Amino acid sequence: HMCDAFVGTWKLVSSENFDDYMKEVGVGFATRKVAGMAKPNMIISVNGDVITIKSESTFKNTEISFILGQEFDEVTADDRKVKSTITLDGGVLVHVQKWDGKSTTIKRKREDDKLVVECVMKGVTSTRVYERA
Ligand SMILES: O=C(O)[C@H]1CCCN1C(=O)Nc1cc(Cl)cc(Cl)c1-c1ccccc1
Repeated sequence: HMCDAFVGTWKLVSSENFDDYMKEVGVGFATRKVAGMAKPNMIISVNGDVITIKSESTFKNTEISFILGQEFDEVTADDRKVKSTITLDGGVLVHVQKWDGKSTTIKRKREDDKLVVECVMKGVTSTRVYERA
C-alpha cells in the first residue's frame, strides 16, 4: 500500500517554468518547443514491489519500472541515458537522474486531489500539475 495514493491515470493540466528547466537540463531548441506543447498522461501502477510509471503523449511514450531504492537505466523522453534511483521520502516519490556528471531531481507529491511534480536542475525549478484523468 506504499504508493496507493499515487496509483492511477493522471493528465497534465498546468506547467510553470518548464522551458527554463529543460534549458537548464540541456535540452535543445526543437525538442523544447515540441515537447513543451505536450499534455502527457502519467499512468502509475504497482504490482508487488514493482512500481511502473508510463508517460504517454503526442511527443513520446515512455515507461519505467523499478523497485524503490534500486538503481536502474532510463532513456528519458529527450534521449538522455541516465542512471535513476527512486525513493519514497516522507510520502514523496523522489526520482534522481544522473548522467554526464549532472543530476536532476523530480519529486511527485499528492496535494489535495492533484499530483504535483517538481523538477529541479541546479537553481531552476519547474512545477507540473496533474489531475485525475
Ligand atoms: O513531463 C513531465 O511532467 C515531467 C515530470 C515527470 C517526468 N517529466 C519529464 O521527464 N519531462 C521532461 C523532462 C525533460 Cl528535461 C525533457 C522533456 Cl522532453 C520532458 C517531457 C516533455 C513532454 C512529455 C514527456 C516528457
